[PDB]
Amino acid sequence: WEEELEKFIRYLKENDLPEEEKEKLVREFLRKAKENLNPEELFKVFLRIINEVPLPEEFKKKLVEEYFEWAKENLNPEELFKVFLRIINEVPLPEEFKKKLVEEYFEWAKKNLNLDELKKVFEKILKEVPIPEEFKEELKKRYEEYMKKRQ
Repeated sequence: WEEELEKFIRYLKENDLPEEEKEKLVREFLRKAKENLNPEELFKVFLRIINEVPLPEEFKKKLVEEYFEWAKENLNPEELFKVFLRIINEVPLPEEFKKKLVEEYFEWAKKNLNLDELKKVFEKILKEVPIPEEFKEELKKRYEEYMKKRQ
């Protein structure tokens, strides 16, 4: 549906629309593609909207939380981790909010992965997710406290 979104991005851009009406239309499109697209195609559209459409920054944060919430509801562990990495790397987000996504996904991994999958996923986060080393130490300590509770 790349032609459907191309006509949609041109549709919103070609009119001086108020923020609220532009927000409901971005939501309604990301929800129509949420019910019609697979998560890979849905993310390709998701990047073009945040990038191109002039939205408030807090609304960019909101779209990331809404799409990541659905991503925690209709995605297998592998494709959710791929979507999570591309949000961190390709979506322009503040660092504190990126930390919030890492902790948000870290809680999802606790609820949906065994100890080996959580172990492999955790190592890929410390190696590929751009987070401060002080935050990496805090995550490594939270991970230790969680592993001690297993025993």
